[PDB]
Amino acid sequence: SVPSQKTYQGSYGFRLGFLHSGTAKFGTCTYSPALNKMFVQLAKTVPVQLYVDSTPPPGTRVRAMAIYKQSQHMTEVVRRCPHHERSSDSDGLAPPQHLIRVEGNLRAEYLDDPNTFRHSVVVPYEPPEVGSDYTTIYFKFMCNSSCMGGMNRRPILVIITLEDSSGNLLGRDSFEVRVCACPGRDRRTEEEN
Ligand SMILES: [Zn+2]
Repeated sequence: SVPSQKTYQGSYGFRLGFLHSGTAKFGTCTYSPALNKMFVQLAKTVPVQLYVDSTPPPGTRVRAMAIYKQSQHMTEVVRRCPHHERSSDSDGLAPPQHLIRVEGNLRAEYLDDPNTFRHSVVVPYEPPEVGSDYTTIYFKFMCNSSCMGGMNRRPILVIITLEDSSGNLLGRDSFEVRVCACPGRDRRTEEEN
């Protein structure tokens, strides 16, 4: 039951943006508009902006979930590699098995789908700060794209869904991600083609 990656702006005109780096330090991440792909370093904070034409209702939620981009790997759950999963770096908030974490949000839910077993993280939707037209969410990717036993060099797509309090779909957008040692080098290389 591979999750959908169909872009859907929906009633609120939901879409992502990667124009503002916020507190992310230079060299830790870079986004390629041409490839709609974010390149980031292991465990470094990466800001992603949410935009809506109209503010959604109370109880609206934002979910982030990763899936493999390639057809032959889509049915496989994206998870932490064996090596990083057994590492002791977290107390008990974000499960060691989850690739994606949200940073700086006291209301993050780390979920494991009871049927598909897929991992995702959800936070309540919050409107932009006064004076801004976007909402920033900081993510952290806990494995390198090259991690053996994990992503194992396979490209992934991060799907962001806007949902109501019951889980109904309100909007969807996505972007490819590569977790690597030098985001800029890989972005330049991939843009060559
Ligand atoms: Zn790993």
